Amino acid sequence: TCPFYKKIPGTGFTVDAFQYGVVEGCTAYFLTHFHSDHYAGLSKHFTFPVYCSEITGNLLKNKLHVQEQYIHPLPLDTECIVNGVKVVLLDANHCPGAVMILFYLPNGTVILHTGDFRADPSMERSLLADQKVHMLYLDTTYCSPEYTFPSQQEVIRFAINTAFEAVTLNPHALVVCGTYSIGKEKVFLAIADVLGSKVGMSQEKYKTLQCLNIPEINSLITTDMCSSLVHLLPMMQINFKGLQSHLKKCGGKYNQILAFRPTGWTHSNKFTRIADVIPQTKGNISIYGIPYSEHSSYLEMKRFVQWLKPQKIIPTVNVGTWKSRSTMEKYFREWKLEAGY
Ligand code: NI
Repeated sequence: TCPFYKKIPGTGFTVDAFQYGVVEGCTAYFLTHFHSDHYAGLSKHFTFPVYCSEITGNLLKNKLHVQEQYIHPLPLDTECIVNGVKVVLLDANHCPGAVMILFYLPNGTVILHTGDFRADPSMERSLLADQKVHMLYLDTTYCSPEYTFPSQQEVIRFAINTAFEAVTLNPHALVVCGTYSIGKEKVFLAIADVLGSKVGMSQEKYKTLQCLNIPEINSLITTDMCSSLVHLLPMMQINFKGLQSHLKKCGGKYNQILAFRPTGWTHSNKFTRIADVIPQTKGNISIYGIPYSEHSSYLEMKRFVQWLKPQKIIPTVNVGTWKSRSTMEKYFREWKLEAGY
């Protein structure tokens, strides 16, 4: 059965609630983004209206084969009326097509659902600036002060400089980047751009990227692996065994692999600086873990919430343990006492 934190009170609406069968009273199912924990349950046999961004709707049609008549794409930054209630979709700074949803309830209550997001000061000059928010349904993935990581720009500068150095030293080195979902495309696009290459990948991944409305994409990617010196592989193949196997397949074109694993936060963040990160190496293979996050750090989260000043917070992540829930409630009260709302 559907948990309360996926329901929008005073409406017929649910958010990211596709794995519960028919939810009683739900007239429109919102999907914030195309990540499997959030779309879990959707298939080609789903027969209720789904409301989402254009990019998410492209993925629903081409990858999940949801039929067109049930997909309702909405433009961003635009007041829309759904089932008699005003909504706005805002960019979540997560993966391609990811949104936050503002609901303007008939009784005057305003609710923001962040979906998954990476809070940013630019959000303080969206349509959120214009009115008060009573209830915040919040992506609390990294809601504890130990969760620190660099900006996305610092992490990409590290990856560009590492790849450009290695390949300039050895023109016969291949670069490989792991992937298992949409998001984090800047990692492999930025490296291919510094190396003057397209990015090579499987037909299935090419198909997915062709749904994302990325400008000039046809100039940036390919299914011809032979022509490319940056390859994408499934994240599960980013280990010494998988990479050896891949180098075999390249027919002696290359004699070295430099590989990147974009992770979220890892405990090595509590000690090391990005500048100081080193790889794991075995022979002619090296593997870098790089902390490229598409969720808020603790500090980014706290700044957003202290700016927005909501009357009530409903967490949407880490809700399964009493210890997690108590920790998050303590920080919410700190933030509120510190800022005075
Ligand atoms: Ni996500």
